[PDB]
Amino acid sequence: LAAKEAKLRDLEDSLARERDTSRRLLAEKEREMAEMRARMQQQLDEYQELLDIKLALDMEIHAYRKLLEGEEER
Amino acid sequence: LAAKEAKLRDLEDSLARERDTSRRLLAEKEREMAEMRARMQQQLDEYQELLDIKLALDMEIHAYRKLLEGEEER
Repeated sequence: LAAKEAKLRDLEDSLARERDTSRRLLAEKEREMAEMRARMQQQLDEYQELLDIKLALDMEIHAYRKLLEGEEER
Repeated sequence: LAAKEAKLRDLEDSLARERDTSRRLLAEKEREMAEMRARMQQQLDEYQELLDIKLALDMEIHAYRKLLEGEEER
């Protein structure tokens, strides 16, 4: 037990340290991923909102076209 | 060294195992995050593409308005 009960101490220190480092790092990654997933959802919602505006404009242009067709028809 | 050179073996086994588990898990998280960042970029690009279409439609509607104003003006 000359260095055996001494090296076991240095093992448990660095095992505790690795555990701490990897769990804190993982914690950061999950926070960052959840922030990413939230931004992505908001972005899909804003796209859908723009698309609805776009499709309504397409319909207005159809209507103006029809009025113009009546005007110019020979 | 009765159990001291024996428990040091069980320490290095589980330290090697923790290292392996956390590094493979981290690897997955980074792959997943990079996939997320790629989708987010594509999504911002598609939004910008829709917005440009939208703004062109706004201009066409302005133009049709002007034509209609000339038609109806008293």
